[PDB]
Amino acid sequence: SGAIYVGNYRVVNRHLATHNDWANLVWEDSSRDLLVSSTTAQGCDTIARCDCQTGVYYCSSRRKHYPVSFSKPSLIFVEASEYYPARYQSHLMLAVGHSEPGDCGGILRCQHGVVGIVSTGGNGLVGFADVRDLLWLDE
Ligand SMILES: NC(=O)[C@H]1CCCN(C(=O)[C@@H]2CCSc3ccccc32)C1
Ligand SMILES: [Zn+2]
Repeated sequence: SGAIYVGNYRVVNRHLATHNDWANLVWEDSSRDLLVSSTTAQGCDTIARCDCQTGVYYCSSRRKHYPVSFSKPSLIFVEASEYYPARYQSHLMLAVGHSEPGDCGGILRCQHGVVGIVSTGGNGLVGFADVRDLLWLDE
């Protein structure tokens, strides 16, 4: 679990969105596993606007942060789960690292701010849904 709070927005994994996220929906994309809802309170997270390929992510199943090198956002084939059929997930970045069910929503950050959130795992890999292209989060 986990979300990004920026301005009057909350960014969560679409498969973990609550009834309240859907009732205050701003934007959602099943192909990215992202959903953004509006909030009454002001958020203070900073979103990176960069092309970093190194950063640090939070892994809740280890209560630890890990440094990682990650691939550029791309279309990656993801196996069927209870939330989605087998499909290509877009804007996904992979790194070698630990991630298991319950780790989605962990923030990946570089020196410029928030890069994305954990969205996939297994096999000694961890996948992050990129949010750096969502320039509207800052306006
Ligand atoms: N973005 C998606 O399509 C997600 C939806 C939830 C299920 N997905 C996983 O990757 C899960 C949880 C993250 S960790 C993990 C480790 C081993 C096997 C599977 C998983 C795919
Ligand atoms: Zn950066």
